[PDB]
Amino acid sequence: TAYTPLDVAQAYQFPEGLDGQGQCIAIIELGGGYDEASLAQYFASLGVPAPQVVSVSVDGASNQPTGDPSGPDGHVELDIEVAGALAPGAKFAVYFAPNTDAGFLDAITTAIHDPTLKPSVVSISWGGPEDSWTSAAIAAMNRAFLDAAALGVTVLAAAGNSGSTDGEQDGLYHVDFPAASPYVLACGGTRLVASGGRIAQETVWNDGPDGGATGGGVSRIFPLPAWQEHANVPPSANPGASSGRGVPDLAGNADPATGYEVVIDGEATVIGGTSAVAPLFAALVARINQKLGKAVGYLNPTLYQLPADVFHDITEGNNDIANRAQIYQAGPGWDPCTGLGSPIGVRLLQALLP
Ligand SMILES: [Ca+2]
Repeated sequence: TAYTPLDVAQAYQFPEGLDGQGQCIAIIELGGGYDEASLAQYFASLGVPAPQVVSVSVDGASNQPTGDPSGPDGHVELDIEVAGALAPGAKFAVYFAPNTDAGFLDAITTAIHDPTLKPSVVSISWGGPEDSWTSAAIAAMNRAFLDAAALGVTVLAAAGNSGSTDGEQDGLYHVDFPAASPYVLACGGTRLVASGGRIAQETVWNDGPDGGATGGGVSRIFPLPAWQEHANVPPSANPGASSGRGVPDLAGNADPATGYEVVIDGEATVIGGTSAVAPLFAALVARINQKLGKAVGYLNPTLYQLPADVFHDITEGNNDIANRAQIYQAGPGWDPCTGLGSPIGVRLLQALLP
């Protein structure tokens, strides 16, 4: 099982007749580059008019594809193919920074403050466990995301591809940063079975430690936000059971087993990860911005007050890949695997309309 990005947007009922025109989506990259030949062939094969793609160098880094499809080129082309396939009217600005937290910070503030490209959306699918970040870098990052919220820019981040432990074996549960930020729309991952625009079934992405699984959990750094106050977020499963910001907010297809068809450095292939969901929803927000005639910005508070039928609730599975305790599990409403669920594009747009 494999989908084009178009088949996925169809299952999530993205609003038709909108392609992101007049909008600029920013995409953060910390390594590799994209092969233009790949994009050219991919977009055409999908029937999509070649989108404008430009690179911006940050802290001396630049677009540098190595040709190795199994390298960071794959991260980069996945970001672009998936989003560019779904908002091809939008201008894509890809910011390349050194693979450091200072570079990542700098690429994000470069994007937000861009006086020329002024992106209205920032797509992020890089990060790490919050404990791997220093308190100072965490604080700089969060000022940035707040700034973003003040400028009407939406910021979206993949919640992780390693389950509730996010890759650590220090025997604790952890969420990823920057999705853990309250000012970031955290994107979880599901397993999607769909066709002709109707989802047949959608469960938690979890293919074990070998296969990867959706990030999700309870932030140990940030306290439960006011707008999450009655979303049924639990305390972390970690002893002490501190309450904290629940991750994620929304979720989309991320299971490589029901994966995305893309072309990485010439080779046809199928990928997944929550890495595909931020750019997928980045394109949804850009289409919605076009319709609105202005950037929607920071959506987290809005999302949590929308009626339930704006989402496809995910209620089965868990995102534990380290033990059999099923920490965390899906269920009715918000859960620490899939958050509010998958959005139903046309209904989110209708709620956002005057
Ligand atoms: Ca749910």
